[PDB]
Amino acid sequence: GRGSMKFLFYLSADNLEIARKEVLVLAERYGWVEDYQFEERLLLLDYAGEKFFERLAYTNEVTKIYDICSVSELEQVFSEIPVYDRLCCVRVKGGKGKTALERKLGALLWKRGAKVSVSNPEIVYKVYIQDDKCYVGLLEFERDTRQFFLRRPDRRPFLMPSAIKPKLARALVNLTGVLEGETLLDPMCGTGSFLIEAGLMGINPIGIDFIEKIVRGCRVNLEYYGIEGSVLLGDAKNLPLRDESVRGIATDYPYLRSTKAAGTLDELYSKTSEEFERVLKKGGRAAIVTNIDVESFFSNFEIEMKTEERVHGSLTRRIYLLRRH
Ligand SMILES: Nc1ncnc2c1ncn2[C@@H]1O[C@H](C[C@@H](N)CC[C@H](N)C(=O)O)[C@@H](O)[C@H]1O
Repeated sequence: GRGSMKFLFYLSADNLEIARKEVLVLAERYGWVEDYQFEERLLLLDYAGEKFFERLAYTNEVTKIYDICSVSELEQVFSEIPVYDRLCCVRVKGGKGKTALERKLGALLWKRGAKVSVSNPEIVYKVYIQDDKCYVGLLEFERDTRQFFLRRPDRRPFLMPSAIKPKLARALVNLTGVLEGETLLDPMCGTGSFLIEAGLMGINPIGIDFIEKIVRGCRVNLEYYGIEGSVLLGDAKNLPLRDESVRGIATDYPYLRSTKAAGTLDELYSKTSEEFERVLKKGGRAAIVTNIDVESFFSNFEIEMKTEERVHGSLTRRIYLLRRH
């Protein structure tokens, strides 16, 4: 019969629209989504196929669900939950009494002959408590948040102001749904934030930049991370690429620094819109970052998602996921 398994995704509060979309794009590329449901920081997925979890940037934790029950029904599910000869512990998230209930459910498991220690568990039982509903399962993935810190743009040999941060850079590459061995293009690559995240996930990156010094510097950064890719001198308005040659596009557009510069970027948006549609494979995606509303320039695409990230009172990033019809 049914081959899907229930998985819980505990999402980063940073941006729930990016967080939900990321999971859904990758699940649809790696496997088959039977159903999905979202409630605040929780995303429940009935899914089959290849696990894509280690690529996630806006998901904090992924748990394989055994059962969903009430806060009063936790002792019944823990009496039937499968036991393994490997070291385990219980970890509760949300509500109050976390520490006491972990010790309580851990004791119940210890009575059934389970090896339980908090320090170095091999297996972690997770309890997500929300609206008097308990999501019980086994931890599959926990995002190492330090990874993104250690790759911050200021830690790379080549530095430029306002470079996209690795967590957002990885999530945007992920939103294109590009796979290992496929090509991700950043046509205004700069320091290479997007190319680095793509490269590290085994995607073949290609960057284009119209400043030679920046092309050189981006190449240095890719070399620094041991990434094999191509950084070319060129203009995003006139891509040195064939029609339908790339699976995905992830880019940060230039930002208008002043309202006195309104309209200066019109040809850039119109021409890159045309160029992106041309080079993207059929059903291909472009994850783009702007500081202005540009929906109208991309009317030739499907606008799958549009979100905002208010950084400060002067800058609101518009994040779009565009798909070729
Ligand atoms: N038309 C273009 N073709 C290729 N590279 C470009 C073009 N316009 C800008 N760039 C490059 O894009 C990079 C910066 C952009 N990714 C935008 C970053 C940031 N949002 C900013 O406004 O500065 C720089 O390295 C530029 O050289």
